[PDB]
Amino acid sequence: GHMNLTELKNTPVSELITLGENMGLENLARMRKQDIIFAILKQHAKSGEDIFGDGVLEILQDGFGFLRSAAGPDDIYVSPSQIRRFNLRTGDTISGKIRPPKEGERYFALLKVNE
Ligand SMILES: [Cu+2]
Repeated sequence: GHMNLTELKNTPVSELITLGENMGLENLARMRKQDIIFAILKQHAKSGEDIFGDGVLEILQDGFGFLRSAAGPDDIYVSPSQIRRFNLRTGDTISGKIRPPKEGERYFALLKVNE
């Protein structure tokens, strides 16, 4: 539980490269900051550990939502069933356990609200 995507984005890149290289992640030094972060989370998620995220909900016309930073690629996807089961509304500030995209998916996704 100490890795939170919002906190990682606010961490200086030199500390991110150190963490990543310590995890055995090879040459993060050519990557953009956002990509180093993703790389770390994906690798860390393979151990079964919880990882967290947070943002401001916006519900789109199809019924799913994103948690926005209060830039797209790190917006967190929120399914229709989660919005309706937990009564989440546009503009709520949400925190929860997230998961990396699996194959076919493009965005990190909310796993559990309210953690
Ligand atoms: Cu942790």
